Amino acid sequence: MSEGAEELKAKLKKLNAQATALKMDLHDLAEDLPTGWNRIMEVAEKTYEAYRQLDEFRKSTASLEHHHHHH
Amino acid sequence: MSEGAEELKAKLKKLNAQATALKMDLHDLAEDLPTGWNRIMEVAEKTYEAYRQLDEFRKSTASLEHHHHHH
Repeated sequence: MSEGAEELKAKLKKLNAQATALKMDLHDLAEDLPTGWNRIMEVAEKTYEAYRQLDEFRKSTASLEHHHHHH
Repeated sequence: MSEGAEELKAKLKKLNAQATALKMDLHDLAEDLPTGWNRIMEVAEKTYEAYRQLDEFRKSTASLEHHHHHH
């Protein structure tokens, strides 16, 4: 259980794009109401999960970096 | 088994007002993004359930009101 800085960046980048894409598509889906209403909970879950997993990465990399403070 | 449009109307009324409240709440949350993200799945479920219940009543009331109780 160890990841390098390259793996970290690529992984974070992947997660960032993952969360951002879903978040943007959800914003559009909110306007696509009773059209894509059957898909509401999908993107809602995905956006929540993506950002929760993003946080899961943040909390894990924090302990790794000894990252306990901000800039 | 007897259909009464008035109490059904009150039922629909209560659902309409509820769905309307949930719709604006969801809309607010959608623009209030990277905030309230922890409540995304909750609110989204409400709106979906409300819509699904609106559709439900609409299908149910149509099947019933397409008949006629004599009194």
